[PDB]
Amino acid sequence: PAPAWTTFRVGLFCGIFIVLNITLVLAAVFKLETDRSIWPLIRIYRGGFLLIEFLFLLGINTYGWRQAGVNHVLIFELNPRSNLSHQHLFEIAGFLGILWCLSLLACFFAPISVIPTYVYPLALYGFMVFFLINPTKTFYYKSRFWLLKLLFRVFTAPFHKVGFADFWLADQLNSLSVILMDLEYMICFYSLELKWDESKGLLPNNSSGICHKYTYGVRAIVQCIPAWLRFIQCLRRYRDTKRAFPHLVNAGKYSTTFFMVTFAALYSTHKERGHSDTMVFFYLWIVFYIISSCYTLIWDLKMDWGLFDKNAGENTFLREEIVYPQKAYYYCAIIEDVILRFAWTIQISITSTTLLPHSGDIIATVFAPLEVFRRFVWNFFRLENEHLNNCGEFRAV
Amino acid sequence: PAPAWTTFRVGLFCGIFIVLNITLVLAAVFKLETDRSIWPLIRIYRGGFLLIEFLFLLGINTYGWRQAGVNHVLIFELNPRSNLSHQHLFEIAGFLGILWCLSLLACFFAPISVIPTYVYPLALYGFMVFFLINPTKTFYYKSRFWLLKLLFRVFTAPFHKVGFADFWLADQLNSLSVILMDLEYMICFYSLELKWDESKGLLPNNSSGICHKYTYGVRAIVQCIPAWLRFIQCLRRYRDTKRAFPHLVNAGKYSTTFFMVTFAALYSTHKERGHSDTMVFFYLWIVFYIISSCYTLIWDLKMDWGLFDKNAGENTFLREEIVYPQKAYYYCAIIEDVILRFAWTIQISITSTTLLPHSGDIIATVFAPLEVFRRFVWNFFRLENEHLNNCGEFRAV
Ligand SMILES: CCCCCCCCCCCCCCCCCC(=O)OC[C@H](COP(=O)(O)OCCN)OC(=O)CCCCCCCCCCCCC
Ligand SMILES: CCCCCCCCCCCCCCCCCC(=O)OC[C@H](COP(=O)(O)OCCN)OC(=O)CCCCCCCCCCCCC
Ligand SMILES: CC(C)CCC[C@@H](C)[C@H]1CC[C@H]2[C@@H]3CC=C4C[C@@H](O)CC[C@]4(C)[C@H]3CC[C@]12C
Ligand SMILES: CC(C)CCC[C@@H](C)[C@H]1CC[C@H]2[C@@H]3CC=C4C[C@@H](O)CC[C@]4(C)[C@H]3CC[C@]12C
Repeated sequence: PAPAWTTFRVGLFCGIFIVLNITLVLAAVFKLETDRSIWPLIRIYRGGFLLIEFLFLLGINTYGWRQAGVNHVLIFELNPRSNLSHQHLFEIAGFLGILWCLSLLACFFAPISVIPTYVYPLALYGFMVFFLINPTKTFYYKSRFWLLKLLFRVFTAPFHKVGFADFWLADQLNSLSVILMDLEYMICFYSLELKWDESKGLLPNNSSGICHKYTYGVRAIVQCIPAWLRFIQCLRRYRDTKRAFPHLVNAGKYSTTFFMVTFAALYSTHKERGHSDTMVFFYLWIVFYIISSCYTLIWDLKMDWGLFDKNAGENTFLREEIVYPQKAYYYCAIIEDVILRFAWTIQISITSTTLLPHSGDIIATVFAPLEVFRRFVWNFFRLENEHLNNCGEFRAV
Repeated sequence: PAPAWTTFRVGLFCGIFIVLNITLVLAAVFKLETDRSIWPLIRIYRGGFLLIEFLFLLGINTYGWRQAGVNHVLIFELNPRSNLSHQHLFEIAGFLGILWCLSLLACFFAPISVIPTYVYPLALYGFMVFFLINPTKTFYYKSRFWLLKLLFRVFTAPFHKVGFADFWLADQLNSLSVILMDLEYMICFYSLELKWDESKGLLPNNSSGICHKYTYGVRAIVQCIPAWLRFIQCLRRYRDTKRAFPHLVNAGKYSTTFFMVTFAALYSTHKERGHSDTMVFFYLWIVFYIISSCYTLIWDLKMDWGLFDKNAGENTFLREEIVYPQKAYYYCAIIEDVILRFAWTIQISITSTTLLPHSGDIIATVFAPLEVFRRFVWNFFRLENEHLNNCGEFRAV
């Protein structure tokens, strides 16, 4: 257990965060002009929010692995004597949340001299970078170095051998692609959409512009960076092991992401010019996003977790040896993993008709956190099945 | 050590309290009308503030006794297996501070329907009562019962035998008499000064009234309730032990409080009628408040702590066996205890000439909080000397 002050700091930051969030809500309800546009701020802060909300759930994941004898430290190939318990993750998440809440509160009131308001969204992320690559031996220097080595080995060519940490982080990126998109948005917005002379330009000067729409495919390209990484890693694992089934079908699972993304982007772009087969590119997209979903869903239950097993009839469609205490848990997860993997059926269908303007954005940002929550649920069973089945073949018996 | 969640709650409440205090400061600077009077609110909330600030320091006192082998549990005659560590006191103080900050913030903004603003100052204290006498077995039921038994044995006649807990609490009340006065103020103000029909009467309807001045001696009487208790307890100890010196001189030390209080009150009251010898009742008061101070100061060093000892020349005017690690500490305390026991020399002298209106109140409430700090310093050495000298004769060898 963390000796005496890590728990105290966890509580301190958790206590500051709640009241800062309530102050944020109240200031948003009351002291907003409701005259100029408001969407750029949401699109810029959505990334930081669902990153802090990713760390806060990874903490609970660590706790859940520890309290069930999973032995995750041996799986990840981590140093046995030194490793981060859940309290350190809670504390880092709380500190980043305090910084994020402060930087967002500083744009609503904007209590400051002539210096503009568009500095806080930048500076915040600057800190989030200058805290990660800090060369000094302070603020978890033993952790960020391993994190950066892993992130470099993942974000690169298949030149490196694939281990469980590489695959795990590359897959976590796959269900986290809103930060990448919602960082390219900030870059492209500060590039050619913000007039620096206006000291309030962070909120646009009217109640649109070419910043978000799929125009030159840059957004469509960045939509699947992680899919590319996982595809290439599966190809490399096959090249090095020559067993076709698992890794080839895995790469097939990710190719559907390429297909769905390109079809959706092409349909959305041809809608503008009013081309002929806008009914076709709308249909075919829906086809791929269907099969892709199925191609993923089965793989989450058959190969990832391994629940629908032939034997273990007493456990009623579970494994023969389960770890977590209460069986009912699994069942709910299944239902949840069936719902939240679909995800995109309700929001395209909510947008059947033009109910209101900025129809797309509001559903898009209410589903991102549920997407990152599905990944928080996925780990509990991926790591568990890895513990007592070696379904990945990383470990050599 | 508190197992896992008491430290977390200490941190949670400490984290909420800081930001609530900053919000209080900002709302006081910005959203106050600066048109009607503001003093009743300060006089009503001063008591809760310097009570929470008393508990928060008693926590550190407990920690300091524990970290020096004082064995305070045997001194107070407490149950050895069950007793409150410093974390529980920190947590109670933090919870009360959150409640107080919320109740004060609810009067500045007053965000509410037609219900008036003068309810929050009442309800707060109501809770502080309905949390202390709670008959259920919840929220430290083992502590408040002993506290109430002790408070009943102290607040009564000399019919009860005097033990160390009785003397200690009765003496702590002596340097805490601002809560009593600043509760009688609330009572006398809600009695005949607040027009209930006005839904903003908590702040008076103008930019005075007979509520604070010494008029019928009620304030002057309540000024020394604790002095009466300590005087009577010393008399009882003498009656039961027949040793004249310590307890008789002790009672002499408290009689000077009666004298100083009555002289000050009589002078302040005769100033109004413009009687003849207003120069005399101003002089004589100053005399008593002088000797009283000395009568206390020596007793804080000679008999209470026991520093100016004949032997122990190497320790340079300290005891022969000291407990606390660093000697220098003692010296500062002495100087501090020489300054803060005087206290009333700067404040009357700051009021030589009419520098500004509400001159008396501002110094009165800026020194209330240091007076309670002098008592936080006094304990560190009173209990220590009790440990290895038995200077009180409670313990029977
Ligand atoms: C505009 C938006 C852009 C924002 C840019 C900022 C980028 C990141 C912001 C802050 C970075 C987060 C802080 C770094 C997290 C450290 C967590 C950590 O150390 O996890 C490792 C942990 C065990 O590793 P140990 O530290 O014990 O290793 C000691 C033995 N070698 O092992 C674990 O239990 C696994 C946990 C790994 C956590 C992975 C966190 C990665 C999140 C970033 C990826 C997505 C960003 C695009
Ligand atoms: C308008 C203003 C009016 C406000 C009215 C409200 C009045 C009080 C408000 C809240 C009361 C505070 C909560 C009660 C404090 C409990 C502290 C406590 O329990 O201290 C006792 C502690 C050891 O006792 P144990 O609980 O371990 O006993 C178990 C073994 N029998 O022993 C210790 O270490 C000594 C600590 C004793 C603390 C004394 C606190 C008393 C403060 C109140 C006196 C002044 C009020 C006028
Ligand atoms: C229905 C939707 C909202 C969610 C349903 C599934 C969620 C709530 C369930 C599924 C998996 C569950 C986790 C499964 C395993 C553990 C470890 C156990 O030792 C403590 C509970 C804990 C930490 C559970 C927390 C709640 C949990 C996440
Ligand atoms: C000069 C004024 C403001 C104050 C000077 C005296 C104060 C600061 C000194 C006097 C007595 C000191 C305490 C004496 C004993 C202890 C216990 C020790 O194990 C830790 C430090 C601690 C807890 C000290 C805290 C600081 C202290 C209160």
